[PDB]
Amino acid sequence: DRIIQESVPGKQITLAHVIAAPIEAVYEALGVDHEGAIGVVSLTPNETAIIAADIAGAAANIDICFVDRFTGSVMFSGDIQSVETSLEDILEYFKNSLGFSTVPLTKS
Amino acid sequence: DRIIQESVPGKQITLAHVIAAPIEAVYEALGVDHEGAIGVVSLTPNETAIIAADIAGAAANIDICFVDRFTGSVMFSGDIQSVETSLEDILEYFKNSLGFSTVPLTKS
Amino acid sequence: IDRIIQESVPGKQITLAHVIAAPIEAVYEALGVDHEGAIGVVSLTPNETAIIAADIAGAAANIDICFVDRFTGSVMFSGDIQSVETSLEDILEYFKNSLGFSTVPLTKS
Amino acid sequence: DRIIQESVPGKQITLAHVIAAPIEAVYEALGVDHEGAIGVVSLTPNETAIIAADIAGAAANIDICFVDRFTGSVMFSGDIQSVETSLEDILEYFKNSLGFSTVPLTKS
Amino acid sequence: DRIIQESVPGKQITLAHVIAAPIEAVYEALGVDHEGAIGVVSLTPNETAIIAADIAGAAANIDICFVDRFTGSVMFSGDIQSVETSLEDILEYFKNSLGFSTVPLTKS
Amino acid sequence: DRIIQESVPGKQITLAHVIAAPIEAVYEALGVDHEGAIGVVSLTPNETAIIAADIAGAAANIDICFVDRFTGSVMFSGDIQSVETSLEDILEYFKNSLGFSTVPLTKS
Repeated sequence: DRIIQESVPGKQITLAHVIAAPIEAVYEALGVDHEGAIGVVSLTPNETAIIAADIAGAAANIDICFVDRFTGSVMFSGDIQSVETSLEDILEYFKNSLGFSTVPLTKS
Repeated sequence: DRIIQESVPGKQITLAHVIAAPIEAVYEALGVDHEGAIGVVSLTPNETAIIAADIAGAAANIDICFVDRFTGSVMFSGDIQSVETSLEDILEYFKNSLGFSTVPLTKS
Repeated sequence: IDRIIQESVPGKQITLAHVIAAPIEAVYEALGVDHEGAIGVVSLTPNETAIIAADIAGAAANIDICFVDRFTGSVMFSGDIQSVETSLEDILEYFKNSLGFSTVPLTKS
Repeated sequence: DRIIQESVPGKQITLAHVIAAPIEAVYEALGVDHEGAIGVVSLTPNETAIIAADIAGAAANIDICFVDRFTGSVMFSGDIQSVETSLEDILEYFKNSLGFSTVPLTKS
Repeated sequence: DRIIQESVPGKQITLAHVIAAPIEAVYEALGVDHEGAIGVVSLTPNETAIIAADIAGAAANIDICFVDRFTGSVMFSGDIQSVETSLEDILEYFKNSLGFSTVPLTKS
Repeated sequence: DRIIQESVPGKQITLAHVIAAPIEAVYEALGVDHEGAIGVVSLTPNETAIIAADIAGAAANIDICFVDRFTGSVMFSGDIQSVETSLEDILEYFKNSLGFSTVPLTKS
């Protein structure tokens, strides 16, 4: 029961989430402004975080908190509709123009 | 015996635990006040730690010790019923609204 | 040479439950601990369970936690060989019976 | 089911992308000159980033932003056709002379 | 072709090697004394590096260069027969008393 | 669709490459002397980087740029024939004396 597996990254968005009103401990632990909804994206390969941050900014009026190409994460802040618009555009671009597996937009 | 594996993160909570009465060494090696129960959460993708910390704080009177989006871990302190309430709300949101695989609430 | 998507999540297991009855001086210096006593070494997955295992180990005889590493899923402790074995036995018993984790036997060196 | 998996890296380019006109927060978050298109490459094994950066520079007159052998990533800037030429040459060399699995050139 | 895989570390020694007479660049890159043979061990789980360093010291007259519990590596120096003795004792203990998969002693 | 995978490192050289004449941006991003060909090696387990650096130096007149036992990478510089000789000797030793899976010598 031993097998060689050549490990490469898959192509998927695992999380596309909006936190409508984060608690103060979340703004503090994130080092961000204590206002606005939070957009959280999880992507593979990790390098696609730069593409998703570009789409998020181009889609709506948002403030990029971080573009992490080392963990494949993107965080941004703004009004709840601006944050949803960026998440929607990220999911639409990665599914329709990149052929990535995508999850639905989740809200909390 | 050789296969290419496209690696992506799964969606699951692997640990939702309460340590009812931690030992002074555990309080010390964590940089916390030497009183109250400890809530420990393990999540995948690692980005979901921010969501779980938000739900924990909104559910009950907790003190977030850390929100680690790099390791997908959350740790908080409070009374044993407050800590259990936050763990219960984390598990019920991730199962019912996110479709994540969840473990039961464990106590030590 | 086919291709398969693998959703990676951590498994639930203790991979090492070990006691070193009398470590050599170089082991104590690399660790940076008191130059006396047996060494308890635990390897756990998920890595967050290191805090739980430290608690349960500390819930038994004269233990000195050398480190609780939630980043690597490791726990180290120094005490008398029977105190160290007791801690290791309790960790294995709790994780198997109350957590449903796969466990290895207590090993001695 | 329980199986031993000998983990070795696979041989593939997972992302060969051009961001035609990045937003100012992308230039800022990258620490690069606020001008030109952005080329983004994801490779496995991570060591092949040095080979791809050498081919990118030899192919067109780009400006290498980073060659990351720790993450297997390459980022470069230049005119959109120079960036597309470098990406095309990287894909061509890796497929035809290295036997690596390659993705198509993507644009955003 | 999509599967959830619960990842845990396997139990094995992947390398038990002696470099009889290393070149000066190898002593330089390792930050070690420019004298003696080099013993190199690769182990999984990474925590077993402390066990293997204990056996290596107890088995023969060696000078531990590093005990890396973060990478699962052990490096030691000494006369070629002392280094071989330590490697042999590490392999014998891990196979017979731990049930780990082992490789043979290799020399260069 | 859930399987436990015991992860251990495989034994293979994934890249044995010579860049005959790197561009100045490559010498720069590497922090090396602006002269000579570049030898690039990718190995698993990561500890075998020390063995490969020793063989490279013993085989031909090369200057080790880095021996990375954390990433399993080796980089060296010298004349194109010295660099090819060292790559050939690493591939020969790892296949014939270690039983590692090897790739061919690639040139760019």
